[PDB]
Amino acid sequence: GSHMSRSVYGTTLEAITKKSLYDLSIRCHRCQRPLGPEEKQKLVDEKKRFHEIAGRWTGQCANCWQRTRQRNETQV
Ligand SMILES: [Zn+2]
Repeated sequence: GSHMSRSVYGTTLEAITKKSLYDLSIRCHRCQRPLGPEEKQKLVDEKKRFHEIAGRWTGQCANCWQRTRQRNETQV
């Protein structure tokens, strides 16, 4: 609803958003597509924050991000 750009942790989502990471449809802010399981996990895994705008959550999907790591071999 009337919310603003806020970045919080997964454990904070569990309480505020009141649904677990796995269920909660968070989009990649670069793709506008939802995050898969590991992609949601990567943010909590690598200790990133999820970004809310107007009560809509967004993050970054590993689809782009995993491959954004240069020290990942040319296979995937
Ligand atoms: Zn993406």
